[PDB]
Amino acid sequence: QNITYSWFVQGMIKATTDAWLKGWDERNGGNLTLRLDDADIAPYHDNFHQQPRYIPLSQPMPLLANTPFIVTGSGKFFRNVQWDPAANLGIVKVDSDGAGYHILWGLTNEAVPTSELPAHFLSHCERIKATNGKDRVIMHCHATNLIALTYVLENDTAVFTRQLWEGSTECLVVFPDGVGILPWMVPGTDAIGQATAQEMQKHSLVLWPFHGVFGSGPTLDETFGLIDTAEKSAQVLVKVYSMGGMKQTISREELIALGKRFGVTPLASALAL
Amino acid sequence: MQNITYSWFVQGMIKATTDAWLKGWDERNGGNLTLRLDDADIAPYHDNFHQQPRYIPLSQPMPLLANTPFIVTGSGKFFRNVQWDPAANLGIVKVDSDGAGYHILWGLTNEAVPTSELPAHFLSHCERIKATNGKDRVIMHCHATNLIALTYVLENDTAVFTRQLWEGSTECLVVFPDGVGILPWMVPGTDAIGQATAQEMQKHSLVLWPFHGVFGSGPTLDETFGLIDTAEKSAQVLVKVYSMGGMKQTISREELIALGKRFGVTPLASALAL
Amino acid sequence: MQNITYSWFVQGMIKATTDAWLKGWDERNGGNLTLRLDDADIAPYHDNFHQQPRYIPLSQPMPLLANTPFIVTGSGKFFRNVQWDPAANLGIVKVDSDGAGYHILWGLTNEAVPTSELPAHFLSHCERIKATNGKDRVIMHCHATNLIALTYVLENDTAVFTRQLWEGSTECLVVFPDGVGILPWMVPGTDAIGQATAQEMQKHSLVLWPFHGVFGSGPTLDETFGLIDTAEKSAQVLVKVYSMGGMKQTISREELIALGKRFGVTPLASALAL
Amino acid sequence: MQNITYSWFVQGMIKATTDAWLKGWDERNGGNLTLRLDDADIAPYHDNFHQQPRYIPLSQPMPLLANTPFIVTGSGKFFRNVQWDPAANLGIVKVDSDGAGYHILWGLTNEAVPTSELPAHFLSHCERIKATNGKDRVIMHCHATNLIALTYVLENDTAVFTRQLWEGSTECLVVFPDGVGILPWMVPGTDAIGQATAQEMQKHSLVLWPFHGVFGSGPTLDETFGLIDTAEKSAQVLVKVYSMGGMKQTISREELIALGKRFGVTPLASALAL
Amino acid sequence: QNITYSWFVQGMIKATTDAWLKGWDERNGGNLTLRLDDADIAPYHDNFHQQPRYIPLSQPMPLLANTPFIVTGSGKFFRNVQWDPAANLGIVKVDSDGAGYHILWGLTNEAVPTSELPAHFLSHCERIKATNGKDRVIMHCHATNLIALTYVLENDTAVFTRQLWEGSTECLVVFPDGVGILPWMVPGTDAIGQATAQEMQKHSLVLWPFHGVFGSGPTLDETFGLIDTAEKSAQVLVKVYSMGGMKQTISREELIALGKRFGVTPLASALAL
Amino acid sequence: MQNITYSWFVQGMIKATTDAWLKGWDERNGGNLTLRLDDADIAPYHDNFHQQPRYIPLSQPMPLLANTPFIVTGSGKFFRNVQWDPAANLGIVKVDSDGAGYHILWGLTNEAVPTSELPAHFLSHCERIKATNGKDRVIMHCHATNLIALTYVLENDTAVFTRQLWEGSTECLVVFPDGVGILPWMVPGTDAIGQATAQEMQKHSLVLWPFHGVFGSGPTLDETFGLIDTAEKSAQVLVKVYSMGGMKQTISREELIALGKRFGVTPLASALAL
Amino acid sequence: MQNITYSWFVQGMIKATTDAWLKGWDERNGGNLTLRLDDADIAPYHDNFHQQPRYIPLSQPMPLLANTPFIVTGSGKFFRNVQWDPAANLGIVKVDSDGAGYHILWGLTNEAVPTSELPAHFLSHCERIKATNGKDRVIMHCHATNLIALTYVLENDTAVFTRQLWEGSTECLVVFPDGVGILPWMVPGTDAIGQATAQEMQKHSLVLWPFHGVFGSGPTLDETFGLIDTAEKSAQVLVKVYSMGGMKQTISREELIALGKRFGVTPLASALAL
Ligand SMILES: [Zn+2]
Ligand SMILES: [Zn+2]
Ligand SMILES: [Zn+2]
Ligand SMILES: [Zn+2]
Ligand SMILES: [Zn+2]
Ligand SMILES: [Zn+2]
Ligand SMILES: [Zn+2]
Repeated sequence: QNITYSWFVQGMIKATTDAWLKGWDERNGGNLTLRLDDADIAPYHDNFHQQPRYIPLSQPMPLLANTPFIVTGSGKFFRNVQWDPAANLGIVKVDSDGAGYHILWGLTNEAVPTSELPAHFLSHCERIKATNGKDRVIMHCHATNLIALTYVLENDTAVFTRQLWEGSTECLVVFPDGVGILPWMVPGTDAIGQATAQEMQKHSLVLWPFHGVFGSGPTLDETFGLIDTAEKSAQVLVKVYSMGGMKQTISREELIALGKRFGVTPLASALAL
Repeated sequence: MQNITYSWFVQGMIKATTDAWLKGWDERNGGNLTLRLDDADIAPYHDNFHQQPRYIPLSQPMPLLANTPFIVTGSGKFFRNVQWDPAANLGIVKVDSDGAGYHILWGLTNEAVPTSELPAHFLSHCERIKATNGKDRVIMHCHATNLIALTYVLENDTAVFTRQLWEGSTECLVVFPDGVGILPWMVPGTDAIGQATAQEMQKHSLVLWPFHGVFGSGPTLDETFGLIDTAEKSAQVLVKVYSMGGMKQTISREELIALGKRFGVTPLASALAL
Repeated sequence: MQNITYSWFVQGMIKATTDAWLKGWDERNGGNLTLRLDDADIAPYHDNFHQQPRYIPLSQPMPLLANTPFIVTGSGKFFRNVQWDPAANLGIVKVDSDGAGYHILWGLTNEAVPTSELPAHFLSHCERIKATNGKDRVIMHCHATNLIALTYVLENDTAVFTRQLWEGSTECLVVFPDGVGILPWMVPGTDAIGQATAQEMQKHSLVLWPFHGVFGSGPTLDETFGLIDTAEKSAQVLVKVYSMGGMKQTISREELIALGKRFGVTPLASALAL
Repeated sequence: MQNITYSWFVQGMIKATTDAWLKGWDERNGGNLTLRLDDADIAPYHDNFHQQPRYIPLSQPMPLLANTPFIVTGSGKFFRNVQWDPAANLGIVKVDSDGAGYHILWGLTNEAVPTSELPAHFLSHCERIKATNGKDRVIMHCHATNLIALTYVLENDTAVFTRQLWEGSTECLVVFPDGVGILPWMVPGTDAIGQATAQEMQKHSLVLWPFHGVFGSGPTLDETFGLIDTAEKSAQVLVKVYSMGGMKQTISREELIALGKRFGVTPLASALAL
Repeated sequence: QNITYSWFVQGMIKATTDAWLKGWDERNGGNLTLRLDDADIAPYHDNFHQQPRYIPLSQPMPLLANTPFIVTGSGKFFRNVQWDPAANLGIVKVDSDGAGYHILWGLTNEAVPTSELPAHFLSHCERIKATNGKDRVIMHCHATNLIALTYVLENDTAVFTRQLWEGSTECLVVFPDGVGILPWMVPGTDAIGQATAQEMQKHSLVLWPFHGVFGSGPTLDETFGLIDTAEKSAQVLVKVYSMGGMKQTISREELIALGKRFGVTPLASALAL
Repeated sequence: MQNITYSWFVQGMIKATTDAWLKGWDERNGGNLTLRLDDADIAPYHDNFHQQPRYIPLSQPMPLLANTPFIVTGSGKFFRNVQWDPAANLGIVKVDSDGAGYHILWGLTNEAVPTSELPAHFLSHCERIKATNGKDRVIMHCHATNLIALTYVLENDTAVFTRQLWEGSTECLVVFPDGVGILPWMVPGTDAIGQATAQEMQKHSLVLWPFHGVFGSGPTLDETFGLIDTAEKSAQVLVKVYSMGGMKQTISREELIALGKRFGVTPLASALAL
Repeated sequence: MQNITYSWFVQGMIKATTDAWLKGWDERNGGNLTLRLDDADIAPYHDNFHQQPRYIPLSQPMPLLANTPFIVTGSGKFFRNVQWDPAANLGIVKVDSDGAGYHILWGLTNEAVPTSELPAHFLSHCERIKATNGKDRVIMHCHATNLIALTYVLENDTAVFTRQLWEGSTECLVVFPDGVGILPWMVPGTDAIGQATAQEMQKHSLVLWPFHGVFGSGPTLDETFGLIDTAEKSAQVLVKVYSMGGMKQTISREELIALGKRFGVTPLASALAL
């Protein structure tokens, strides 16, 4: 027994580690939280801290009551997770009345969860309701090209979504619900956590202008691939725009044709363009 | 008997897909790869085959591939995961006696099935077999980043595109004198794109799917990979060049022709005409 | 006793220099890194030390650093080889009682010496110790690709450059609110450049050397690395943005202020006027 | 005695070709590398050579090479595979007593041969031996992505190209003061290009092949590699800069001259006129 | 990438760790070696040491040429493997002519492979030939009861084997080839490595009087279970003998009946009893 | 919908098997466990069922269990591995409309099948159902160490054995007044032992297999586990006692009878007679 | 700075005491453990120390241990709780300049004190430092179950007991060739027992206290723990063997000699006569 080999800890190491390599998380940039089941961490009750530190939650979140999550630490470097999981990751369990959580394991050296926790938890609640409990991952990282594009594209859900679909055939099917865009906002605040969550209701992908992206999915790999796909399209777009813009592209009709062949319903406002 | 995951072809598949992921050509479940094998290759591993092989109707009869085994990437599988769990992302399939379908002999575990571009692959294999008299054995599809970008700026035309790519790196003309075919954008994973791609495979070993990716054929894994990598390298150069305002000079026609002669290769005419 | 190569500082030096290399910031013998340690750190490895530590006189006295040990990268050594042979590219040195020089206690084998820049480093370590009440312990120089590029494109003025870098990534303002100092181009390795850099270190933890690279200071290897990585990340974003025709929108002057407040950090005033 | 695979030179060849691969400079069979050894190096492994070393008549004799052994990359070999199988992609060859040919003492298995360029290499080694009093021992060719791109945008003229590259990174002037030679595009593999490259090697340690790649000479593997990496790093910076609208500022003429003086190196003068 | 999460390193941590808990490996007692394929360690060539230490092999073993193994270290405590794999485990590769091996990874702090390496490698060769390459694991541990029994039972392959089969119905089928017994022998010597190997030819389980047991199997879990089964029978026997011996037991006829039902051919000398 | 591995019964199975491994009652693939479920239990998880459920002929018709689902341990599976990979060591099976066989709805992945003691389990379930009017739902087999040892020293006789076990711990009489049945040694995994065990299940909820293990039935996982654990605890006491030379005193008949009356339970007569 | 609870010594103390508990060697407040550290070890945690370290006079002066720091288990503390709250059951103490006492620098909270046996410990640390030229740094006392049992059965004579323990596990002779000392039963906690134990420590690294427990010395926590664990393992084997009627065969007197030779270790002479 050594929780560090559990599926979820290994999963967190792989996600963060890959994100590092993709160059989406310099310094302490980015954060990741995964909703677990008591059953996942039950085998390790003796691997936890016997003196659980408690931390009041920024605001009541009863829907996540008695729920455990494994999270990245605040000020922690994705690049270091793999070398010292316990020091950069932590397993937390929200009390019986969503008022706060206890740090069951990790987040050693008086470390604490990521500063975007409010944003994460709020998005989780909304994604739970929207996906009937399916989605279990919330991921934030500074996808280089997605970031760049927010300085050139009109920050509008529909047009941005439309550009991203055109940037890679695959995109319309991976995220038919398009991607939401918020106006720039001071980070780590509850004000921004709610805005993000508000958007998670309609999209599984949210962009933070001049900052990064937020993604939700059922598993680590599905979420990672979600972002990687959007970011891949963005990387293509950046090149294309650098070469002077599109000569031709995927047509509206074609996108609709694509949506049909895969039994998926594309965001309407994006198809209008 | 050595487990089949230590076979040369399984390791080959892990290597190609993994290198492709590293190159950044296969995000999410993007890209797929299929390799035609012989009975002798998988014959030693009968003992690793599933005991109730799954059978899957084939899109259309392909008698030319009857009783032919292939190792293939799975549907919705991530190239990035092939190394960790081969059996879960790769599968060895065998086309029945009348090219009507195939059995999944090994892998593609947990209800997984072959790639959704299978029709396109098998179709292209048949042509590449007829076109290379059995020499070709690999069909590879991946989202080569620059090649993709270029399809939004260059005239989607075989000749033009082929020409630019030759200019983008001296060896391109020798690695792919047959030039590269370009199809109009097409809803993917269908037979429609399968047929079209195959039609093009008759004339070229390299085919581009606008706003999507590239398709490559070759005798071996490394050759096929190198084929794409060369086209994609040229594309990477071109992208930079176009971003800097375009070519000030380049390889001339006389030179491309001089290049073709020295390596005893016959360059696609329409491409040289430009 | 656990060999010194497993110490947290030798491992830290390998990780920093290696990551820097993987990032493309240290071609050939480009870049160097020095970390100030404490006796309690190397004391445990008296067994791995050189029986007869080579001593090298410091051109100019560094008494304020008397008795202080540092682990440093060597001269002409390739960051890419640090991991290959730590002792051969790294060395632990200890400044004597009156800062007249230092003894090479460990590593720096086969007659190797610290970076020819130990002076600029030591000079900066001083100003940084003063500026942070002993907090900063690392001085890092590397050829951050994009930061370098931007120096050919942006006004080499601490304020303007600083504001661009803050706009290029929300986090920047909070990680380096005192902005980044920019020196005019200068012949590398000269006392002139060591003095200029140190002058800037009194004010900024990040200094740029036009058409050359960046200089960073921090309390720990990861902090200093992350400092540079953040500035370089913002630079990478900016380079793309400028390549696409410039910013359509960005972080407002106001908003940066709102940001500085939210993280109770005070932003370099000039970068917020212009 | 220890297997030759763990030799300093075999390991060096793996690391150079592998790093080159990882840099994206050697797609397919692009690039090649040769290193001149001393008998003393290979001596310890006399028992690792083939009992009946295959001899191979050299195109034209080269008495200055007579008896000198080299470890070289193979023909049609993929740099990316050196890692997995050195013996199959590398070979140690020894030139006879009158430099009329050589014997493949080790490696180059499965009937593989040296790069179909040993002659361009060997010819250049000769000039470099005379130009450096026997110091340079390596000739490296690779498809440096950005250097290649720049040849489609800059005037393919030694002086101007050399000047752009010096401006692209402060240490360039110091690392290659003799500048870089630029040949007009030419059919690779011919002897004309072998000749032309060699004539350029007398003046420069760095030569560019428009729309193809670069050629480098140096004393050690890491040096030669760092030579190219530095030129290529400068090119990478330049490509970004040009993509953002050209230089606002840069290193001045006086400054380069100042830089040269300080490092006791004499900058190629034509590159300072213009 | 971090070899410590590979299947085999995790496997070595689990085997040693379980052995610890079973109480079969105090101090540095016990050792474990697993034969790998280049393909298993190929993904990690950059996780290895760039300055491979070499160690002449006690004697020529060409059959294991170019073969990599992950092994426990000499003087290492099974109980510590899980907490510091690299320091207690090492991946070694035997040269092209079975003369020695290079320490590719782990065995940090100038540590080296287990002192029973000769015994292991020799047994491996014999198990390779006897199982047509199947078996890949050689495990040595101080199984408490198996050890005790060697002070009370006649140290004879047949009688010992027969007692162990009677001690648990399951035994005859798990190890029909019975278990070999060597006379006591000075340990860590080549003299004892050959004797063990000589026995591995006929049995997959070998006992070292007043010392421990040696087991071979195709996988970590199959080998571990092999020993655990023998040791379980031994634990039953010890209790039974402590209560005065067997009143009744499994008959010869019954053992033969058992051998038939499972399509296995029981060691003849053991069935004679 | 919550994955089926988080269902109460799957977690229950992980808990029982894991606790059993810890208790040292299930080495190698020793032991097996089966739990009868209702349609409502697995009804919510239809979406986790395999899409081509495997069907397996049943040893003999068991109409009494028609359309009845069970979660079971796999054949040759190690209790110790259930926690790590439930689906690979556990399986949910459903007996078809005429008790002729079952479908593996979920789990028992990778060609795995139910335990080899299945016949015995189902047979015992049918009797325990008839004997407890549907109350019992669990059948558990494990190699309880002491119980096993005792079968080599005590007269293999229901009454005697039952008596000793009651004396071995006061609560035994109340936990299992029906006493424990003992079968003669029998080749395992057959129907022969399946039938015999079932015959005994009619009279007892606890059955011993000389030189092998124990079989237990109960309404729930915990109760069934506690049943065995109590018998095995008594056995553990007895073993110690016998090792110390036997009982000096013990619970008298009058006392056992007094015990039975207080807890309104009727003790197996033959056992009290002794 | 990384909190001191993560230091290698605090973690070591948790692991030792905890394993000891899991083994059943430390019921209630049974057992204690002390480890001699060096300044370089705790120096880094001056931040976690008590601002006003409690000082406690040592009954008798321990000048030879002046200025020496030790991490120790507390008085009345339960080994089972060490992990639960290190600071509450462990403490780091430092002996003053003239060994007149020590200051409790860290831990030992809520008015807790070192084990009432710090004296016996300190006394033994001295003799062991003398005996091993500063090598031994750990003194461990625990109630090893089987070792305790054997003291009621074997002759309490260093030689006889030592020989039994060597016979009980091949490794024993090499791990403790100087044998184990046996004292007559003695009231615990008395200076008499501290002096007797120390007397024995001069000769053996392992000492037994009839009807009580064992005392061990070693260079590291793992070495000392493994020392005891080995002796206790041999004891466990012996207990079983004696319970089955005694040895039928064993390691011959001769063979033990052959063993001592093979590991170039010299076995306690008396244990080999008898
Ligand atoms: Zn962020
Ligand atoms: Zn595709
Ligand atoms: Zn520099
Ligand atoms: Zn070339
Ligand atoms: Zn042993
Ligand atoms: Zn059984
Ligand atoms: Zn005590």
